[PDB]
Amino acid sequence: KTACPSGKKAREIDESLIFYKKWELEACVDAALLATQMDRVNAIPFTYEQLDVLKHKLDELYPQGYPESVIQHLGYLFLKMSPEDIRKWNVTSLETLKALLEVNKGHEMSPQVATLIDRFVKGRGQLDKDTLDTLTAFYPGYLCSLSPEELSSVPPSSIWAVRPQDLDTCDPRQLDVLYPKARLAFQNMNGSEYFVKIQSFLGHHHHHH
Repeated sequence: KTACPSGKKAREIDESLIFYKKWELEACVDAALLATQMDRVNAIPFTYEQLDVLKHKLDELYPQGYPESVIQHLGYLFLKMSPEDIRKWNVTSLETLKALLEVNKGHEMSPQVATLIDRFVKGRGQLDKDTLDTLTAFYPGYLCSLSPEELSSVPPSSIWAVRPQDLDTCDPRQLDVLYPKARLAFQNMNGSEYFVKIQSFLGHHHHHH
């Protein structure tokens, strides 16, 4: 079937659409309307197949990848994305990253979230302070999951996002990379605070009994 029943053409994304059959959603809901009103989808308890119809509509409308104007409102529909879907995204806002990471809370990192994080950080050109705040907030061992080579390109400003417990899983090679960056970043600290906060970057426990 390829024709919307009379009077069923959707002019809004609203609760009435939950009663539509799958083919009715396909024939009656325009993809541009859906994309424009993604901020209303997650409050509407569509079934899995209904949401699959909507996701396919977005895929059809955006073969080159959803725009961030839609991504920022995907919500739990993020869990229906494939890694390939996410590789096309250009995500620049940290509010979008926080919104997407919130719906994955309580679970291990999936390939989808890994792709999302990797593409976001590469798009910013570096791991900046606020991004590291967010990533650590959702994944405490993110910083020390990076190799020394990866850590070497982290700007010292981002050290201000590094909390002492974040360094527990780091080894002396990673800490050899991070400690000089921390020396530079804490230039403007008061002496007492500097002495306290610098210690975790030395990882003394790795070197004595």
